[PDB]
Amino acid sequence: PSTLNPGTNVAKLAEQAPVHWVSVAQIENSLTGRPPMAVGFDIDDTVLFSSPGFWRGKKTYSPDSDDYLKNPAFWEKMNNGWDEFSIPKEAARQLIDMHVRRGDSIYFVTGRSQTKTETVSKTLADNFHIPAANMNPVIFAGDKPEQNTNVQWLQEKNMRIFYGDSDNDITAARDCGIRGIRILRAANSTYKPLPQAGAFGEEVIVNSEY
Amino acid sequence: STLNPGTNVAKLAEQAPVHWVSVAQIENSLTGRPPMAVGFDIDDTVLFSSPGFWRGKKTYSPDSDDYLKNPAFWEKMNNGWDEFSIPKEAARQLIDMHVRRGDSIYFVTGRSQTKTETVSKTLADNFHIPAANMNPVIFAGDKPEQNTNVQWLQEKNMRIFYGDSDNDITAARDCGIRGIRILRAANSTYKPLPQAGAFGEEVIVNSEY
Amino acid sequence: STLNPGTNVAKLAEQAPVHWVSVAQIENSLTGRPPMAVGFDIDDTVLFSSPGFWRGKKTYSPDSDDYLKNPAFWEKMNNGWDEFSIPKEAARQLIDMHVRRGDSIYFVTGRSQTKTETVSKTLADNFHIPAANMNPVIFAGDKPEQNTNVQWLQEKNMRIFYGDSDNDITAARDCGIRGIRILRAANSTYKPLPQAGAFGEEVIVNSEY
Amino acid sequence: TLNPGTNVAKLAEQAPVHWVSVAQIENSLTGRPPMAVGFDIDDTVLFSSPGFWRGKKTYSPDSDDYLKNPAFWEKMNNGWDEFSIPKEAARQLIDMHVRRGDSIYFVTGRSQTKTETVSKTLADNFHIPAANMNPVIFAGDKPEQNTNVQWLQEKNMRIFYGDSDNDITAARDCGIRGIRILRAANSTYKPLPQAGAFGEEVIVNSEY
Ligand SMILES: [Mg+2]
Ligand SMILES: [Mg+2]
Ligand SMILES: [Mg+2]
Ligand SMILES: [Mg+2]
Ligand code: NA
Repeated sequence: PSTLNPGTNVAKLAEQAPVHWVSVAQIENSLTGRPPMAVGFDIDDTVLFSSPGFWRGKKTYSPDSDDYLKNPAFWEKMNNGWDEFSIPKEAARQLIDMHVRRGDSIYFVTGRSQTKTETVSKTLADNFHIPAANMNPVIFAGDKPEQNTNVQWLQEKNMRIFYGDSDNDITAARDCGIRGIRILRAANSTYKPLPQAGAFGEEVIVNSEY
Repeated sequence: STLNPGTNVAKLAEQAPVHWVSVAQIENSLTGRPPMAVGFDIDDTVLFSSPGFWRGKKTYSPDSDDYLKNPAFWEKMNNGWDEFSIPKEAARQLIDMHVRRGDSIYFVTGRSQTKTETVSKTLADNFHIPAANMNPVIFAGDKPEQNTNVQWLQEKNMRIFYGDSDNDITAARDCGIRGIRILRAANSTYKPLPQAGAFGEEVIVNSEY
Repeated sequence: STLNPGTNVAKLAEQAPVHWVSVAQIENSLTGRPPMAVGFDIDDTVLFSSPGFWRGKKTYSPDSDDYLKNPAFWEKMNNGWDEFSIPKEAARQLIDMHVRRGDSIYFVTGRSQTKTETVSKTLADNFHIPAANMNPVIFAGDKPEQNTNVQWLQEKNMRIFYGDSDNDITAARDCGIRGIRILRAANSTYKPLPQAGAFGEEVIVNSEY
Repeated sequence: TLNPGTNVAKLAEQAPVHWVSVAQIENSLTGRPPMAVGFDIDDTVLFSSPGFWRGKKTYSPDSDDYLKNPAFWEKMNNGWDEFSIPKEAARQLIDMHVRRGDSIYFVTGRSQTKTETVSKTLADNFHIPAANMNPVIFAGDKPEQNTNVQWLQEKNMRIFYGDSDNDITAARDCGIRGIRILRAANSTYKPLPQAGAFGEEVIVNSEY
């Protein structure tokens, strides 16, 4: 950082982290023969780049802190319209189409707070063309301290796979003994620092940042 | 078969012949030079504005790019939708560096002009630009009452121009000034992504965010 | 191709779907397991022996690979030219780890068998392998006086096999054991480079040197 | 540390280095009359570590003292390069300069010996025509020799290719163009230098 011309070398250029990368095709192939099942998807930075709404929320309710995340007024705006500014991730499209082909039941489990009304389910169904037969209303698990709110829902809906970008998404899957697969969080996300994908030895989907 | 394409060390270390530069190297290259005029493209250069453009398309032209011609879209985009635009860190670093030098900052955009705009305000607030170095956003185009980006670069005598698109760089070369490329983010809705360095120009590292 | 091809952030971040592992991860996966038999291919796995093959080609077959079938080449290659072979650091780490475990180490090669060989001594000296864990190099082949690689893997009951070639990995698969891939250096003369991970196998990171 | 993981900012992170290709170098010389250019030898045009490795194992297993043993240089300069592997990056550069009609010079820091077959090895491996070939130049700090810098000025070289920092500073001191070649990761000459540490041009994929 304090070096004007750091230069580089071939050992560093070729250096690789010991991560288990997988592709959508590889995941689909690993599911050959398996009958329809319940699968879950994280929302923020997994299927939607929702930073635009979280950014406006921060500037609007807590310019110098994260208190906006605990403000009921922020969640009202976020879950009822701000996802109109959320950009769908290509990696998610491919996964959702793949699961739709298998006839799998799709669930969305988010750490967002639950509000009286929400249009998130609709935005997800419309943007990813999810048939009514595979779609399920979004589950707002919320976020409590010293506890992982995702676990209860993964267990009750008997989800066999869970896609997520955060550590708590992956550890939740591990707690339930199911297959947790990591999605890369975009570099321009406002939710930092970026998590260390593969920090639990889990499978990480290549090029899933967009 | 092609389920596992694998890879090899030659592919892992392969590099494209690009002239990469850092903000600190740019600064160092300007040491001793007096304050000057510098310009910045806006979209995908200093602001990740795809959210607004994405909503604009889904709202006015779901199956095409016609929304880019709809005056109703531009009224919304230049008057508030940038509150949903994410400022780029690379830009922040560049702007702070130019402010320290006392340079005069200009913003040139190909966005359509509207009677009113709050983009200038959003830019000055998000990047904490002093009024001394701030200048109202300039909207360029092919229209009769408006000058092209080239004409604006010459008129203000900009010595450096930052941008993510090929037209941003060629304009700079056509004026004989220094054109520096900014990387466009992979999740931008404006695709395909351009080839940074395709003109042998300098490209700022890790400038995608 | 083109003079100034440039690049984009999607391409810069693109990753192949490969299962990378580190030596530390391999050791951890062996925790608690009693001493066992493991095997290593030789060329481009534990030794960068291209210098000997390069000189062989230049001396006996400048225009082809006919030297690989010349008895005169193998006499020199297995009795001294490996003094010019450079040990790989990835291999040292793997061998040191298996030595700490007390495992028996076997070296399997597809090199033509000669009446005498100094390769075994070269390997033992270079990787400081204790007498109890060292075993004479095994020359595998088609000849009626020798067994294939698969046969040796089974006969010695090797649980793991390290190699840089596709046939090294398929050999491990056929025997139902754990085949682990080592990257072949880009300056090796044995080309083209194989596609590490083409069989979904584990590939050791930074194992090109 | 067992599972360090990674993130996309780290995967796309680039060092601020000025990379160039042989084609871009050729293009920048468009229209220039034939000139003199120079190449370092070890890890620049030849992967000579095999011989240095054997030398080390034979005279200084635990150190680099072999680099000052006369017995080592006699063998290194008269035959061990038969095990030295030509670099493809250098092959392209040399062909490119030969096509332009430029004069090729090879400057090395290896200790000078009575006889040497290195010149022969280079001319044959890279098929350099007599009209462009010149005997290897052994530069040094001894009173009977000239420094690399003096040789660059003497022969009026306009470009110097090398993998080491001193190769680049030598060119800088002469006011000529110094271009960096990447040293192979399996070279025995460690640690690897930081290519670009002088803001100089660095040739892509030049490790092999
Ligand atoms: Mg998330
Ligand atoms: Mg732009
Ligand atoms: Mg091999
Ligand atoms: Mg050198
Ligand atoms: Na989550």
